Amino acid sequence: KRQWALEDFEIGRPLGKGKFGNVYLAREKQSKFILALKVLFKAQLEKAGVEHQLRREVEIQSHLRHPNILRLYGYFHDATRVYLILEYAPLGTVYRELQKLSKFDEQRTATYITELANALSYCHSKRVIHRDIKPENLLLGSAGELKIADFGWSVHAPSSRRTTLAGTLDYLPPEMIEGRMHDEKVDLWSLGVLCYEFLVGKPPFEANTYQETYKRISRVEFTFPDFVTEGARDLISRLLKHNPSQRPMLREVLEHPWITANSSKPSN
Ligand SMILES: Nc1ncnc2c1ncn2[C@@H]1O[C@H](COP(=O)(O)OP(=O)(O)O)[C@@H](O)[C@H]1O
Ligand SMILES: Oc1ccc(Sc2ccc(O)cc2)cc1
Ligand SMILES: [Cl-]
Ligand SMILES: [Cl-]
Ligand SMILES: [Cl-]
Ligand SMILES: [Mg+2]
Ligand SMILES: [Mg+2]
Repeated sequence: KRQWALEDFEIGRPLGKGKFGNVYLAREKQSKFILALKVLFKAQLEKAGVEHQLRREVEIQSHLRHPNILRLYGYFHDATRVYLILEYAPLGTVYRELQKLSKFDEQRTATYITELANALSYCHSKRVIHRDIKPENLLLGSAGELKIADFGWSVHAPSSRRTTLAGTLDYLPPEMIEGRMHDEKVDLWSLGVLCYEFLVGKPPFEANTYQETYKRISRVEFTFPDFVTEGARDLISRLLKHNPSQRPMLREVLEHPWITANSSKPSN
């Protein structure tokens, strides 16, 4: 097995940025293989103390094999940087698509939820929890199919949290923002937040401040605009339960009558 280095690649257009990741299109020189190179700075990793998160991201994602999960092929590093070799997703993020269209119709939404649930069913069969499902981490393949990415926060259940929360609370369940013990049911809550955001255009507990967002999440304070149908309301309300053990199994999501009636892809 290679043995990769920076000299092996021709770098191209920037694909996106994250808090740590700087991601570029790249072509491997001998084979002409097109891929995405996710670049991290060692100094930023060390100052933040998140080395263990990157190791998890690599070890966990590299061993997963599912059509709705982005491949990680390998990694390498030099004096200043770490490089992750990823599958290239040519149709961009679900985030960008939502910005373009404002809201998704029921068919598009049900289809994405099916693909998401299929992917998560596979992860949970290995007791892997993702913990950071949100539109900017959902990528699209050449056929428009959804692929879960960014495994930097992923772990094995059950878990406590040992690392500071930096960004948005918007997709996290009450047991996570309250810093309590949690399990695979965290991803089911996030799936409910996504289904609402796809249909409405914004997440259900969104607010102007951290402090009030925290309040809306812990008290589960959400309401529906008139256009959200009865079937969508039933599914979203089952997923957004304060008590995690009352959230449904992923098989129950995949077989929900609103999902089966509107999705264009089958359950796996
Ligand atoms: N494999 C890929 N193909 C296409 N675009 C990507 C790929 N990976 C990341 N991106 C873009 O780069 C952004 C940041 O990547 P991500 O892995 O989520 O980094 P971070 O860990 O910093 O959030 C994504 O939200 C997306 O816009
Ligand atoms: O500070 C750093 C720098 C590079 C890495 S790469 C890596 C290391 C071990 C491992 O088991 C998997 C991937 C991780 C942390
Ligand atoms: Cl694009
Ligand atoms: Cl987070
Ligand atoms: Cl509840
Ligand atoms: Mg990300
Ligand atoms: Mg990350």
